[PDB]
Amino acid sequence: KRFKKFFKKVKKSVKKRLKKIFKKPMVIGVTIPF
Repeated sequence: KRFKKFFKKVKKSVKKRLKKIFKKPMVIGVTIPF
């Protein structure tokens, strides 16, 4: 089980990707990248 360590790492990287998925008007605390 060596990939197990990678999973915990992906949580950090992917965490940034979700930022694009939570670009809805409902979410709070998000400013347009200008």
